[PDB]
Amino acid sequence: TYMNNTEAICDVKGFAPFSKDNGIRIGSRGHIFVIREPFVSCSPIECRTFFLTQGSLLNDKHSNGTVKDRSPFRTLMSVKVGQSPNVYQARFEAVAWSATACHDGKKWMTVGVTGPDSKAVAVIHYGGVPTDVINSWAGDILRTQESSCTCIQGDCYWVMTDGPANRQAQYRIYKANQGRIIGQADISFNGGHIEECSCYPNDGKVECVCRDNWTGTNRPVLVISPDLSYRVGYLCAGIPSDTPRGEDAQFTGSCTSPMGNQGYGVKGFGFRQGTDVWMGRTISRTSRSGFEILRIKNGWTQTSKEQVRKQVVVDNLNWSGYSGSFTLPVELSGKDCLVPCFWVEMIRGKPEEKTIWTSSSSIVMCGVDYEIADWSWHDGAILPFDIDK
Amino acid sequence: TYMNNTEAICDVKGFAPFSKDNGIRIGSRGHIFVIREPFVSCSPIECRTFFLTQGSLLNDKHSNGTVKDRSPFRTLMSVKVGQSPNVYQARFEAVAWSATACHDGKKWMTVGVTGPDSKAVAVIHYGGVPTDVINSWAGDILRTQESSCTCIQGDCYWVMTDGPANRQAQYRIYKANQGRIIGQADISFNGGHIEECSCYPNDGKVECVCRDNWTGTNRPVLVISPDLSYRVGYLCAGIPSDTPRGEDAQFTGSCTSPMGNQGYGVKGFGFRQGTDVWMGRTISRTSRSGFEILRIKNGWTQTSKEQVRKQVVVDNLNWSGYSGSFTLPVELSGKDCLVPCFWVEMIRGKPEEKTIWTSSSSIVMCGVDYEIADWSWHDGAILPFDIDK
Amino acid sequence: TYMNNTEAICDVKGFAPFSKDNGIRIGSRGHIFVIREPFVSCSPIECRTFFLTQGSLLNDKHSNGTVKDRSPFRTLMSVKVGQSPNVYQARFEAVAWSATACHDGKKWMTVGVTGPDSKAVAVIHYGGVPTDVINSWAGDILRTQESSCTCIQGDCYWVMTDGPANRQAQYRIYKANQGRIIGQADISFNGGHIEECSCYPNDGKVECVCRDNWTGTNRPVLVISPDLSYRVGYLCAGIPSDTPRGEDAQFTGSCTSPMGNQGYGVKGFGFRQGTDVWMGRTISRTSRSGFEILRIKNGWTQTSKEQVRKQVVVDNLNWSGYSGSFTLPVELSGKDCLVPCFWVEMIRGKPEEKTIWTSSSSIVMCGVDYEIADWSWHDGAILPFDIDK
Amino acid sequence: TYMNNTEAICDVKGFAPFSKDNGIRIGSRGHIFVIREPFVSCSPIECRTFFLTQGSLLNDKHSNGTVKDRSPFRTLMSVKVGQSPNVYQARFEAVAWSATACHDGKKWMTVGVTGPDSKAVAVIHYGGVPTDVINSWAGDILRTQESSCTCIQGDCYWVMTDGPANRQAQYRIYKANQGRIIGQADISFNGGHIEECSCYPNDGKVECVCRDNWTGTNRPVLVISPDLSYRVGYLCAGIPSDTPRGEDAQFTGSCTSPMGNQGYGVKGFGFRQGTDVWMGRTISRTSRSGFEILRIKNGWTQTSKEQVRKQVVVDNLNWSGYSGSFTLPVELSGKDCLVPCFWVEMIRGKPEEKTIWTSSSSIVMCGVDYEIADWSWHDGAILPFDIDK
Ligand SMILES: CCC(CC)O[C@@H]1CC(C(=O)O)=C[C@H](NC(=N)N)[C@H]1NC(C)=O
Ligand SMILES: CCC(CC)O[C@@H]1CC(C(=O)O)=C[C@H](NC(=N)N)[C@H]1NC(C)=O
Ligand SMILES: CCC(CC)O[C@@H]1CC(C(=O)O)=C[C@H](NC(=N)N)[C@H]1NC(C)=O
Ligand SMILES: CCC(CC)O[C@@H]1CC(C(=O)O)=C[C@H](NC(=N)N)[C@H]1NC(C)=O
Ligand SMILES: [Ca+2]
Ligand SMILES: [Ca+2]
Ligand SMILES: [Ca+2]
Ligand SMILES: [Ca+2]
Repeated sequence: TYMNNTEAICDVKGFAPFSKDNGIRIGSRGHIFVIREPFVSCSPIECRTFFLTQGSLLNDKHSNGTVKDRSPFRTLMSVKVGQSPNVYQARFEAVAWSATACHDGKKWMTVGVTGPDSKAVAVIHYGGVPTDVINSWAGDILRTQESSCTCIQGDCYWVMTDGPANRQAQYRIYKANQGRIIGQADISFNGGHIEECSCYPNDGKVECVCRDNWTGTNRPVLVISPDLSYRVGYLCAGIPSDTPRGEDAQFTGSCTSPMGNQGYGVKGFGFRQGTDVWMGRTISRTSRSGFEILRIKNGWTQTSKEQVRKQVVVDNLNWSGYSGSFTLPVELSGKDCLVPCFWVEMIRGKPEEKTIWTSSSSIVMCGVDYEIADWSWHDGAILPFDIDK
Repeated sequence: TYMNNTEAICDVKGFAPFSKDNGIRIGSRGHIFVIREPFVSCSPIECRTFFLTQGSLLNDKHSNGTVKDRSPFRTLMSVKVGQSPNVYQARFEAVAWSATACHDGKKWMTVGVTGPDSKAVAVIHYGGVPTDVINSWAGDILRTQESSCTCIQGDCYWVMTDGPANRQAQYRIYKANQGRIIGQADISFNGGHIEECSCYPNDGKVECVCRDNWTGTNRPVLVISPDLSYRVGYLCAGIPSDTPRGEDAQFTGSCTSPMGNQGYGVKGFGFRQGTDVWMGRTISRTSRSGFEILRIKNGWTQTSKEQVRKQVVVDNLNWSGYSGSFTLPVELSGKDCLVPCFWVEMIRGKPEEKTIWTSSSSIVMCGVDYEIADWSWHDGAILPFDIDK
Repeated sequence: TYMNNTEAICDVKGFAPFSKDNGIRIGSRGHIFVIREPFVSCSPIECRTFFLTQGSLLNDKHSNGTVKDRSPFRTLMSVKVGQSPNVYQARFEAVAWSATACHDGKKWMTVGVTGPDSKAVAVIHYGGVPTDVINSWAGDILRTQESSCTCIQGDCYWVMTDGPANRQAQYRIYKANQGRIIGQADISFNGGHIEECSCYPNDGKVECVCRDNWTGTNRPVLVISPDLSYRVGYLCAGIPSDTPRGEDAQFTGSCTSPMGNQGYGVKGFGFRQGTDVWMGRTISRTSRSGFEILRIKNGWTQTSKEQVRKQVVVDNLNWSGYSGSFTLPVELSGKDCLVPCFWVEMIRGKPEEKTIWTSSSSIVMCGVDYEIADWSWHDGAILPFDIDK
Repeated sequence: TYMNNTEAICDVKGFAPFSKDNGIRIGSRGHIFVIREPFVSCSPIECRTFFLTQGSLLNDKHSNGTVKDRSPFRTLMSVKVGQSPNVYQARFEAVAWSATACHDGKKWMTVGVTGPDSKAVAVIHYGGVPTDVINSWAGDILRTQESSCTCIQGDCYWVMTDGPANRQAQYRIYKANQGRIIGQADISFNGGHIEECSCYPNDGKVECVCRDNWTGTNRPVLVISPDLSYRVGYLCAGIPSDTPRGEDAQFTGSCTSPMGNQGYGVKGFGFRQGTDVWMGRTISRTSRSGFEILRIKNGWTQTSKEQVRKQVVVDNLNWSGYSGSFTLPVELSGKDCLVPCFWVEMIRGKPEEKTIWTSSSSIVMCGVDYEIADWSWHDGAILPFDIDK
């Protein structure tokens, strides 16, 4: 029996905290992995926290130069949601410096991309055993969501990318069944750019809000049917949710094209709620600091910038970073819909801080039927560490 | 099938030790969380120790200022009863600086109150996944039992509080089913004050002995039916079981009103045994040191101060603190009644001791059919630690 | 369905190693409990290593004075056989400075004796939840096997002791069912002395080889029927298996009375093999060093000193100490008999060595159908530790 | 129901990474065992990493002289594939300084050889409980595969060795059922030498590529039927896959006899793919550095040196060492054949490096239907450690 995941995304008014691991504060004395790009995904029985290790530990010399993105030592592991990425509760998942993982109702599927930049291999694991393989088709840093992939009625959908990080690249959709690749598709997006999508299920379709690392300060949107016909564009809303981005005033908005002129970016998410959208963004406009989520009326389909709800999760005095989407299985929450949840990565260390290392901890939040008071569930580590001294 | 928990509380003559974790002594070298407010609760298969972490570890710099009550880093976690609140056996439960948790026969329900003082949110988890939410109704430190909530025939009952910690506040009863809030009630207690109740089941009803942080050195009592009609008052017995409290002589006793004149307090418990009561208190009258339990004949219904049984668990040379109630499931003990058990928190560090940190360890005791010799299962940590030096 | 344990003890020719935990060597850097009196017991699914913690860890200051026998901090915990008594794989069992534990086919029963010397309480746990209680009947250090208790057809049999450690004391037999005490018996042994028995099943009866801490250098033997009628005596064999003991020549032997004249002792074991006996002893005659096991033809029923088999397990350059018996469930080994197994405790530290601490590690051995070459599976820790310096 | 393992070995074009534990890098701060000879084996539910501990930990003084091969403290333990050989996730397996382990569909069988050189005992464990025993038949370091043994239709086959490490020795085949030895055989190989075979299933037969520590730089091959009739020889291919070995040009090749003239060696593997062979070897010809795998057309049956595929896994600037074979159960991968997988041991420390210790980490790779880009999933530890200083 599969976890069908066919329902509609609930309409939520606000977000309550799910979890907070204190990974970095604990790692000051604890045996915690140095890691980046954590994310959450759930099965009918548990929600887990996936992460990319730097094959080393906080407060140790091997944490030096952990600002580096890709390395032979980086592995995908997992723990229970809320737990710290410690050694002693960690499940090995895949060798990976870019990843995605998700459950199909019967078993975990995980994809781990590793290898050399010009010829990376993506190892598909299902049930903790390699089953398939995707080679780099364009020869330039084959990568993936860095968040939950999406499983609907037994098939699992995710988005990859190959090509420049600064100009046109190439993006595809992959679909597997019990670890086996049964489908793929090229996305036609000229003038567009899609990195590190954050996807979820919604009316039996894969909705994804991605990252434009080329020119858009608006987020590319993508809605994938099971037959791998797609709808690609930008988040209509007249509010920019990438970082770096311009003010909210000097911004227009487009359903179709990238707007903004600044390049760069950060991974992020958004949930549709009919015509509206809960969109995620850092508080700072130019730095990875602070985190809030906004509800834009009609923002999914219009260039609207009408805010009816807003909630701060990390204050702008505290570092954040990545954020992504996932959903609670109907088998878990009991609802008749899919409870939208998100996580925020909270980067500490280099390049912003006084360390030889870079790492991050996380907070997870879940959609509820009420408005939630603003606050800051901040990281709370005191830098530098002993290793930095 | 639910864990019905409908029986009568056994009549016990004394208490034998269940467990002792040595959390602080182990934390001198081990990787143990800095924590406060631990408590125990059981399922048909295990008893667990819940606790509030300070998002950091003993002997580490992040343990500084751990005397603080509320923080963004405080989380509810759990281990097996008797185990130390270590990192490597810990289950993440909820983000919380005030909490309660209990099992319904099918799954753990946990409530974790966190957020800002003036608008705290209580996240209801059931089965390790947020399901409901209670916002602060009175805008002043929404809080809860800091001990086991109570489940009877599938519904789970607990008591919250919002308002001043020094004068009249507001208290409610909440009732949920599989994580969903299906009921609540306002408690009318003018001139009264209810903090951190310690509840248990007894003839299909929730019996609670609470804390008066306003003026009573006697403990408010509360007996909750499943329909959320209640009976609120004070522990009749002519003996005061709060701290600070006066002598046993210069005290009268009331079934109805607060007596004593000193304010302040500490969380504590009591079990009814017909008309009598096993009541819990620190040995010192003005400090959180020592621990004994007393059996007052007719003490539940009279202002009696007749002691038939007495048992010292912590001597008055050693620190203690909180104490609370729980019960063994009939599915566990095999009895035809509910075995009354309690735990004592043993606070070490600030404000009483020579540290930058505050933490605590625990001992658990269970009702048996015999008298048990007095002794001191004391904490045993040697302060200050390396971090303090 | 129960684990009937009704078979005969196999006849084995030699012993192969089961396990070795390296607990102390690992504890030089690892987070290992300071412990004493470890022992093994098995269920139809696993064999576990029980031990008494000193509520502290190796290489830590709280390990000071760990030579002390009884303390409020000493707890019974357990791990998998062969694992180290580490914090992070440990199951809490009971508060105990003297203990026994055993499985009935359905659940673990454990007994943990703690409290004050003159009024100790023994807390009976079954399935990790206190169920019964035995108070000190003679008021002088109520204690027990310090090794596996014995379960036959659902009932569990063990031996306790109360009274002097140097003269006549009092010893009883206890029998429980699912944690409940259903029987007990006084053992009439005037001029005799029984400490820390090492028992096993054999033709549906409990065979025990104990310790005489009064005057015998021979080991008291005891064979318990399920109705609690017993046969008490001494190990007939003309060879002394206690420490301190005299030479093998200047010794006679008795089936009935204590021989030897030296007092003191150490816990030890023996298996019957028809009329013969595998008997366990240290190599040294006056110190707790070295370990070998001997097969005495007709030694169970005669004062024989005829050795047909012999096997050294610890050489006399290396420390040992306690040793005890247990059996593999027929459900585990597959045999049509009960495979005799033993463990040796290897004490390190005080009083023999240059430390502030005392601890021990273990080796487990199991009866096989062949002779096994002599060797020394010694402890291997390098003393003193960092803490000692 | 058994795991029949009767299928054919898949024909694979290349190898994708399964796992990488970073055991040594983590052990710079983590609590990781000092170990050697790790290997992988799988059940219908998980793949585990077996290893031989040195009964001590990295960065600790007890890691001194860990270059030693055999010791009383060396034990076989296991973790999940990809996990680090840490203390806190380790399963005790057997006391062993030479080992093999494998699953029969119902339970793990493990063999652990320990004891004195001249009379070693091999303890057979099945289901984590000793069941059988093999004594040294030739009196000179009884040893075994140091990799997965092989189970076909409920019976488990493996190869042992007794005798000189430099000249003729003696080798046997053992076959067991649920831990019980039901068969054995002498291998007639005069002028030959077989150490540390690496075996796998293939058409219901045990195929093994071994190590010649006498004179061959080619690897002895062995194909074992269930009736214990065998076919013994050398890997036909005209390419030498041992280390030390000569150039590929000044080498001939033999299906039958040892070629090469240099002695010494290292454990290694090979898979048949019809008439071809995937053969494993270090990159260096004289040192244990680098690792690649080659596909020789017709290499299994001819003295061919025709390479159609090649893949570098460890570069020749980085240390490697042992490598061995295993297979994914059909119950795991879903294929209609047995997916060939291998692991490479990556030795660090003595004799090559600036330490008092020797240890190693690992990488696991699995056969896929495509060519995989060359790279170096190297160890990555920075030597010397703190302990070395
Ligand atoms: C534009 C996003 C991708 C494209 C190469 O780069 C990721 C950017 C990034 C960041 O902090 O902004 C972190 C990621 N690092 C890892 N996944 N290890 C970058 N991704 C990769 C694959 O290098
Ligand atoms: C009067 C009891 C409550 C009311 C605010 O305060 C708790 C007092 C307390 C103590 O040691 O006395 C500890 C609690 N700390 C935490 N739960 N973190 C106080 N409770 C809160 C919610 O701050
Ligand atoms: C004569 C055996 C008993 C009788 C009091 O003493 C035990 C002796 C002992 C030893 O090393 O010889 C260790 C035990 N320590 C603990 N069990 N903690 C002694 N037993 C007790 C209960 O103190
Ligand atoms: C020739 C292979 C065997 C024969 C005695 O020796 C093993 C060589 C070896 C190495 O690094 O080359 C390591 C092994 N060590 C352990 N298994 N502990 C050697 N094997 C034994 C049993 O000593
Ligand atoms: Ca951008
Ligand atoms: Ca008060
Ligand atoms: Ca004696
Ligand atoms: Ca060779």
